[PDB]
Amino acid sequence: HMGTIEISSPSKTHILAFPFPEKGHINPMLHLCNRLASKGFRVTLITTISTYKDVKNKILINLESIPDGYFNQFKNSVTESVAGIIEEYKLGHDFPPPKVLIYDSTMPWMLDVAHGHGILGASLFTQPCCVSVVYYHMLQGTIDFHREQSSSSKVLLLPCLPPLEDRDLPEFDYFKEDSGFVSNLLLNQFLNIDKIDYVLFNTFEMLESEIANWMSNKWKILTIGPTAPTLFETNTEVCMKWLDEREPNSVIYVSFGSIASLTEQQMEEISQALFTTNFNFLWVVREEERTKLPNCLPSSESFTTAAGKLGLIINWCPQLDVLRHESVACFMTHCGWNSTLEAISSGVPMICVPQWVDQTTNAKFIQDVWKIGVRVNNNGGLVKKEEIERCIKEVCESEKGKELKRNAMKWKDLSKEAVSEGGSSDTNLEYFASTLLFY
Ligand SMILES: C[C@]12CC[C@H](O)C[C@H]1CC[C@@H]1[C@@H]2CC[C@]2(C)[C@@H](c3ccc(=O)oc3)C[C@H]3O[C@]132
Ligand SMILES: O=c1ccn([C@@H]2O[C@H](COP(=O)(O)OP(=O)(O)O)[C@@H](O)[C@H]2O)c(=O)[nH]1
Repeated sequence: HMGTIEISSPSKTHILAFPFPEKGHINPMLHLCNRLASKGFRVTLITTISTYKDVKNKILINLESIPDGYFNQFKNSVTESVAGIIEEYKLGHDFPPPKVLIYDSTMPWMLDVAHGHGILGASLFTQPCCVSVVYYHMLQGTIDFHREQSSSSKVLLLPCLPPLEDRDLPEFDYFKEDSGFVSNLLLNQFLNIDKIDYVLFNTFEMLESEIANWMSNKWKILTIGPTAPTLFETNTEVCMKWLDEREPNSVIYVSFGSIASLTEQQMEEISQALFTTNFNFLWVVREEERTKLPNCLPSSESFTTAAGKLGLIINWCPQLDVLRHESVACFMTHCGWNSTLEAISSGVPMICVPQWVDQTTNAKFIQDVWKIGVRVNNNGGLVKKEEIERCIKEVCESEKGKELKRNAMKWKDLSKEAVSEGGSSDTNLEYFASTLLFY
């Protein structure tokens, strides 16, 4: 016998990944890249020059930099730079040519860049299935989503979703004159959905069974989350030492994510609740937000509270390590999807303080569907300290809070099952990996 065998393996398959330059898009892409590199794939991650440093410190993965109302031009710039990176890799020798580009779902034009260069495109959605179908329905323009909520109250019924009140819909009016643009960006994720080679969602099937099945019947979506493990952030040693020295189940973790900015009055209400509650607290107040703290209050600051507890204000923390720490009682969150799913994967019940876009819908599901949190009552009204304290008491000091915690521990076990061998998310990711190898 005489002939040649050709082997298609992860080690000689080159995966390109390109997140939108924002931490709630960068981070789940990174986690996915680590998982794919673990399977042996060659993974090159592309990111803008102004996020290269953060991505560089947080992480084996090859890293490439490109350059950065400025969105309309952002599309034009990264279309060109990523296309060039694809062609240069098509001609090199120290790497396999790219087989697939994993791109952020909010950049659907990258599908044309991939297909126009002869490679496959995988769209990574960074928000849950449930709010994403809301975007799809807004795009279809059949049902009327306009809200002059001063005139009456509406409740919207969509297939395979619970009834949504007005305050449960994605929040766009916060952006005022920019609401149309932000709206457009989320809706346009679905413009070319029938042409995407792989539709990836950072969620797990048991979490969103009804709507995921609905989507699975229209499109061939792959639920592959949580992508985070069951990434080196700044202040890791400082935060872990402080938490290590606290009592079990005693710390309220507070963070509003990477971009939300609260008013000075809102900061004062949160501050007065945290300084008077019967719990320790770790509160992330980003450097550029520190000036909105009450004047009566710099990498970090330590406090003894009016209730005799301890507080730490810090400009950033390793959130996943924080959420998995035994000292943490609950998570006061803006309900960004990464924060929500990270808390689910850690068993931490939540106090929901949503600010805009998908955070309002996420809080609806957190409180009423998954039943692992309580949502505060004001979408732009001030949340007063008395209301915050009410939610702390319900979550951390009530029999209802014990049930919320039991619920979160149940969902934590299911998220671990989903990404373990035989789990739905492990199967879907291996479907991605295996079929990329196909002849
Ligand atoms: C997150 C996102 C909406 C959700 C979805 O994934 C798409 C995201 C796109 C980028 C995001 C956008 C809305 C918030 C922004 C940070 C906004 C901004 C910039 C500077 C500032 O000072 O204030 C606000 C303008 C735009 O850069 C934003
Ligand atoms: O002190 C912090 C605060 C946030 N995060 C991370 O930053 C992401 C926040 O994204 P999310 O979807 O929750 O909200 P966004 O910032 O996009 O509004 C998550 O991966 C968090 O783990 C963090 O590592 N440290």
